[PDB]
Amino acid sequence: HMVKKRVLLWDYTNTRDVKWAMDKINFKGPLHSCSNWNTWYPDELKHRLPFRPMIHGKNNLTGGEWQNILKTNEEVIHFFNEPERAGISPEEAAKIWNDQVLALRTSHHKRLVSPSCASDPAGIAWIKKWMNLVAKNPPDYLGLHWYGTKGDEMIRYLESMHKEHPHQPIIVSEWASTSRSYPDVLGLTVQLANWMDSTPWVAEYALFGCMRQMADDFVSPEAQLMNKDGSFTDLMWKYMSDQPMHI
Ligand SMILES: OC[C@H]1O[C@@H](O[C@@H]2[C@@H](O)[C@H](O)O[C@H](CO)[C@H]2O)[C@H](O)[C@@H](O)[C@@H]1O
Repeated sequence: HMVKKRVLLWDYTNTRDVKWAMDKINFKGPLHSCSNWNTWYPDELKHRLPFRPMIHGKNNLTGGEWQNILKTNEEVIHFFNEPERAGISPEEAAKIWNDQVLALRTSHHKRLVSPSCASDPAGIAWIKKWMNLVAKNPPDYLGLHWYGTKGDEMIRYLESMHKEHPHQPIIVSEWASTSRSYPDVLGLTVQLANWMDSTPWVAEYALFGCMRQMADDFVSPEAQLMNKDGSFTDLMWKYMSDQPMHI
């Protein structure tokens, strides 16, 4: 039986410059869903994967951005992206969650992923307090990011967050090796892909790096899933073609 819980992170820069790249995807592999950090739909997907709209920040709560969220036929919707690094307090996000985001479950019967905070103390403390404030109306999924070089350390973090918040499944909305050594990137990617596949309470995980330009200095050139011409790397090929993954 083919395990399929691998999210295709499709950065909006792909939609802008290299639409045609989406047709070079392998859809007969472990690829399961798609997301693009936005409310709007990447048309080049042509509904070949379930799409998860995201309410990225306070700028996607009004106008056309909110209409995109209200009118979607897609089943699962993400809340804020790393709100702790954008001046959104747990008090704030909780009061938005109750007043407008809740309606998407109670009325439109959508499943809601929590805000995906970073795996640093500030992020862990932010989700801890938010989940507590909205405990009477909890999210359907716990959203996590993880970045580092030690695969054994990502596992303990997921095991640690599953222990702290045991009442729903986990989605890893972003993750990658930050290692500048490719064998250590390939090594980590392959380890956790195979590990998360056979962990029942991990619903889906989303490998970062599918975009032409480097997102920032923090992430690794060796962990890129798309070359500068829009073609796919070997890491991307294996990510979307191989289950189990292999080095
Ligand atoms: O096996 C999982 C771990 O893989 C590590 O990379 C390996 C290198 O340390 C080793 O020297 O070479 C092999 C390939 O021959 C690599 O797979 C990662 O550094 C770890 O993050 C990971 O847990």
